[PDB]
Amino acid sequence: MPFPEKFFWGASSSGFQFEMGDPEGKSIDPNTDWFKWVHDETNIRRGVVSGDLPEHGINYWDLFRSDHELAASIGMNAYRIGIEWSRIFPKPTLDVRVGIELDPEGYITRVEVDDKAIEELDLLANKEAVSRYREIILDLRDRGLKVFVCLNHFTLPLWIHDPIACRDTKLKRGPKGWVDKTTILEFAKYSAYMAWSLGNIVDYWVTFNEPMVVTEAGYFQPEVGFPPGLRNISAFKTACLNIANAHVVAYDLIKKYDKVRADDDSPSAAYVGIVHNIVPIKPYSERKLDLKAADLMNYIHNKWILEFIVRGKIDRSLVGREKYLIDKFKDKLDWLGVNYYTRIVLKGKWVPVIPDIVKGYGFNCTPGGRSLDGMPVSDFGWEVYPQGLSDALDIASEYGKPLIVTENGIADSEDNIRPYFLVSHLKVLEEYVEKKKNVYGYLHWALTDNYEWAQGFKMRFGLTDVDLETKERKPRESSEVFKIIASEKTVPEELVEKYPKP
Amino acid sequence: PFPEKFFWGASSSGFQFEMGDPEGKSIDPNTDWFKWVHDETNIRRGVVSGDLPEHGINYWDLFRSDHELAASIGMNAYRIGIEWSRIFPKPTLDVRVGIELDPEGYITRVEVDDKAIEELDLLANKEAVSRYREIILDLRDRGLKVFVCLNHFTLPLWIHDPIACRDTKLKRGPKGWVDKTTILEFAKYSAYMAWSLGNIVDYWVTFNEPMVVTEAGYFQPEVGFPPGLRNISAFKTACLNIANAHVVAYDLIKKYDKVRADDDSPSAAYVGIVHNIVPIKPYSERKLDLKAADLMNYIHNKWILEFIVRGKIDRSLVGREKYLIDKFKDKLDWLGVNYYTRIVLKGKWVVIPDIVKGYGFNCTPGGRSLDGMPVSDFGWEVYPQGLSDALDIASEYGKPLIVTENGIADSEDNIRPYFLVSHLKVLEEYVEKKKNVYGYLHWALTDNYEWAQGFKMRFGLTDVDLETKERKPRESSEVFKIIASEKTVPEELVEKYPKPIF
Ligand SMILES: [Mg+2]
Ligand SMILES: [Mg+2]
Repeated sequence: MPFPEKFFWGASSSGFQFEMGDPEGKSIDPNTDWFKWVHDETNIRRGVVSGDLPEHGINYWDLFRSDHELAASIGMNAYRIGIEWSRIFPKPTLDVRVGIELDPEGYITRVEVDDKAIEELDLLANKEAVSRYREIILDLRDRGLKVFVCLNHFTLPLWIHDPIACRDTKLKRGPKGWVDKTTILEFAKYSAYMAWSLGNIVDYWVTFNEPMVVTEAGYFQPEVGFPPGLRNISAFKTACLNIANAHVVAYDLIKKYDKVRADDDSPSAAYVGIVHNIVPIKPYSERKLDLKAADLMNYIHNKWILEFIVRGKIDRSLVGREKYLIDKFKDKLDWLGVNYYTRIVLKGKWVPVIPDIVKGYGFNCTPGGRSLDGMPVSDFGWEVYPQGLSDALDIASEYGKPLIVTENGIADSEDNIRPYFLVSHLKVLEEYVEKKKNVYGYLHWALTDNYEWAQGFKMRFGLTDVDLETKERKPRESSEVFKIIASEKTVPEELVEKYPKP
Repeated sequence: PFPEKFFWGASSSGFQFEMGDPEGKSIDPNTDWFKWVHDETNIRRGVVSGDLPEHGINYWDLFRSDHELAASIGMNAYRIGIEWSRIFPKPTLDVRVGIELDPEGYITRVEVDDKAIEELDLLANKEAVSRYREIILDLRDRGLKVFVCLNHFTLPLWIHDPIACRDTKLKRGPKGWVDKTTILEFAKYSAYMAWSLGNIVDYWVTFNEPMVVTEAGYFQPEVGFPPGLRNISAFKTACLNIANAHVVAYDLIKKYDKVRADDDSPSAAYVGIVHNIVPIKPYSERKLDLKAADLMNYIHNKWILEFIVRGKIDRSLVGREKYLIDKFKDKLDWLGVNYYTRIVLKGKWVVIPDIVKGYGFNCTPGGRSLDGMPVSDFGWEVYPQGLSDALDIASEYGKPLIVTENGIADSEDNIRPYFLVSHLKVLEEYVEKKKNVYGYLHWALTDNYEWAQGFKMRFGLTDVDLETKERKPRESSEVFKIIASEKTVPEELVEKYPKPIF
């Protein structure tokens, strides 16, 4: 019943949301699509982005040793960080020539990064950024935290994706990001170089964080405020295929250039997974329309990418009307990272059918209010639905890979829901681990407040409050709730009594 | 007796009346006040009541039966508020507009032209516009002269984040009336509403109690208003900006409302302002008490009328400066007078006011004042003679007067009948001797959400049951019916309702 002794307890972070913020300004990375996106005049006036700027952030780039000690002090034994591609290669790697292999239908089944390609990439990489990430990773290991390294977390180098150019011309001029197959080739070089660089201190790799968010938000949901903020159906399907293609070739390249077991316990020297945000879809009724909309949305967001990278089954229509198998894409995943925040309740609409989305549940509730199921609601308007964690893991379990909960958290700047959020969700997780025994860790989002993308700093996810002026960390009560659960390896009934539904 | 076309009616606001729908499809979460009353810190510290506007009386869906109720008791006029946040839930800052700036920094022109209206129409929530159009049309169908208030305290969250302002002491926003851009955006909103509603609306009100917004916002935190700061610098700036916003809105309403909905209206756009006038009684005839009463009367009652009637600007708010802008003179067609009670004060040397307890707004709720008068549930002294004194202060500026608010928090309805009879016989005497008051709007028709106090303060002539939303008229609604329908206070009624012995 208690969580197994080796169960991972930690937090997740990303480069763009954490790193910048130093007082002297020396650590600013202006060379991402997201950096240019949040500084865009038009985006700011329109309310597409918050107007907050990442360069005023919490300064994880220089303060990482303090945050790591904070994480250890509350019983964390694991931690995920993101590497900013734009930091390693501020200037294009397009001139390193590299052998490639193409499937009949056009997919890249192989990017031949050899010794000479590594040498040329070593001459283009920012040695300063590499050594800092090494110092970051080594500080985790020194404090006894197992390191998870994510290679891409939304942001792309500006020479890979200029979102203002893509938006203004509707993808006539670029660089076009994941719409362009060239991005697959460069991401493959970047992945190979990082595995060669850090393979001796990293065993748990992640290629992409929420790749389906990058594509949906970038090309089919402009309301969410992501670059390039278009609604182009063919560009959405192309980016999905390309980013899924990129994972496969990076998976093989990481396996080639990471042959060192940093930890003797690691299941292999290069244990490569993907972080995927799973949303349990709940049909509003058992009517045809509602059931058909739920099935379709579950297929596109939850299942489509996993059929690609685990089964090798490609559906270029994104709606389940086509199946094309590439044997070389089969079983290209070692473990799966499950991000869960809340569910979606949907209706089906006659059009063929299209999701409607019912309000009062899931992602569409009254901020600070109560959902129609009697659950508290975050500052983001998100329903606290702890049972959905079990639903999300059941969907993930279909693909037969070991699971880790890589993100789970709440926007709550005053911390009056987060303790119950931790107690209720970890109760569900504890029973799930004993029952199904295929989940091996819990990574909370996050240790500290950070820059919540298009929402800026006004969404506070941290177990620790951060004063943006002084960069001072002030742990919240929920950090103690986390400490108790992680240290005692169980959810004590005391915590269940003390933190009921607020 | 009152003249034949004397206005008998009531006033209301969007935030205090609209929400309540059980589903509830009408929830407007995008105001500073919505986030303000849902704030757990405010609720925990007693800043706000803990009651939520989503559980209110649902005037948004039930307006037809409330208007029939109003006409049922002899009303011929009704003031409603438009929620800016409902019309423009997303920022309008990218709708570019030419502006003119006085050398002292005041915005003298906001060039809302036809192109600006078209772009604003692309952003407006057409569902909200049509509902307000329905509410106004239903009022006309019952012989109720419509008064439309453009702003009644609440602001869009993209205009004012009161938590960010409070937490950061105005270092992070958006900052509402502290920021001059609010004037520009309010000007665009006023121009759009005149364009869209001008053929059905002739009596316009820019702001309801603007000095209450700034005073309670930036110099009186115990009132419980957002952002709950005390900051005289911000108090001055907000006073100047909201007065600036009235003048430009006045000019743009008259530009885009060229249609006389009623052929006997004074003009196509009769633009007024609703100002709460507090008769200030010095405690004694000493210099200290007289100097403090003069200052208090100047800052609260007179300062903003010096701004928008005479175009005289006082940057200090204490009578130390004098700046004339001819572009600002006579920017007012009529003056709505809100009167609730007086203030008795002393002067203390620091000369600032020292409010004498037992009179006016500072009595023990449900008790007796030191002048022997009944006291509302709010702790407000019932002082009907102050109505004549408040209209005297109003009369100095040479504009037609309408009593736009007058009422009492009295859930048991044991004082309201005397309150009604006594205030209105004072008003009747004033009307025949001064002949410059043309209406009486009671606050309010039904119980509503009384801001920081929630539903505890019941001002309605009609009680409301929040479980079923059922309206239950009080005895005092019959008193109002008799007085309004007979166009005089029958001496029978003065006998029935004398000043109670407690
Ligand atoms: Mg390794
Ligand atoms: Mg008109």
